[PDB]
Amino acid sequence: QTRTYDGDGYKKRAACLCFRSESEEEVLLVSSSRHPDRWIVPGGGMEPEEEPSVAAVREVCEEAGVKGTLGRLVGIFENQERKHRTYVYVLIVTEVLEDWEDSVNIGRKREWFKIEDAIKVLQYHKPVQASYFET
Ligand SMILES: O=P(O)(O)O[C@@H]1[C@@H](OP(=O)(O)OP(=O)(O)O)[C@H](OP(=O)(O)O)[C@@H](OP(=O)(O)O)[C@H](O)[C@H]1OP(=O)(O)O
Ligand SMILES: [Cl-]
Ligand SMILES: [Cl-]
Ligand SMILES: [F-]
Ligand SMILES: [Mg+2]
Ligand SMILES: [Mg+2]
Ligand SMILES: [Mg+2]
Repeated sequence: QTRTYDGDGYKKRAACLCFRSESEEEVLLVSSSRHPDRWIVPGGGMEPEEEPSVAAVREVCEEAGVKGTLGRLVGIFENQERKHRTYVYVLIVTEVLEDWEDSVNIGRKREWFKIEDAIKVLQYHKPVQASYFET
């Protein structure tokens, strides 16, 4: 549970764009913990000495209950307002697990979205997460 930081003091995070298939047309979002009627891209803090790709896959399993085939690093995205820096990877989902950690613990929800709908629901409070899909 120990948070880690870059040398500028930004929190180190990792996340995946969890796609339903190699066509990358539908992505899995999860509910916000603060505001459960909102959607976010699953992700979270890198542990000490943890590789970003390992952190990304681990947080997706914890938060979204999925596993799959890790793909490319999309990019490294800074949130200046919230002082964090996130490595974002593609993950092609191959396993959808029931009763996952955040479902059991906080009633976290998950849902598939077409890319243009994911961008729409992320824009108001997670505009940097909406920018993950730009490329
Ligand atoms: O609970 P999570 O994992 O979904 O994500 C929370 C961040 O957790 P994050 O996803 O970065 O980490 P993890 O708990 O490892 O997933 C947390 O970050 P932190 O303050 O470091 O706890 C941040 O708190 P902030 O400090 O006010 O920015 C919250 O806003 C954010 O909540 P959300 O985006 O509404 O779901
Ligand atoms: Cl898809
Ligand atoms: Cl963000
Ligand atoms: F977490
Ligand atoms: Mg988490
Ligand atoms: Mg998180
Ligand atoms: Mg975490």
